[PDB]
Formats: sequence, C-alpha cells, structure tokens
Amino acid sequence: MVRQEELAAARAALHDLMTGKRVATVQKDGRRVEFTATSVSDLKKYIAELEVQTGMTQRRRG
Repeated sequence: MVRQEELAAARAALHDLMTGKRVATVQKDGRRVEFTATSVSDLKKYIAELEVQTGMTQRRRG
C-alpha cells in the first residue's frame, strides 16, 4: 500500500481550492469528481482517511 503518488495529488487540490480556483478535478478509478470551496471540509477528511490506509499504526494517537 503506497498512496505516496495519488496522495501528493490530493494535497495540490488544497492549494488550488484555497489559492483562487474554486473548481478542482481528480482522476480516481477512471472517474472524475468535482469539489467546491463549499466542501473544503469533507475533503480534509478524505486526506486523513488516506493517511490511515497508507500509514503504519492503529492506536490513532500516532
């Protein structure tokens, strides 16, 4: 399990959505999905869930 690549792509979305552009697309499973500054919150979670699926712990306090 190494989302090291797609991971770097998600961080970029945080930079473009809060730098100016309000729209951002992501290539996931041949499926493209849109995100607007209105959901900048549900995206923050998508970034936290991938760190737990690529990290190496479980106590959560890690």
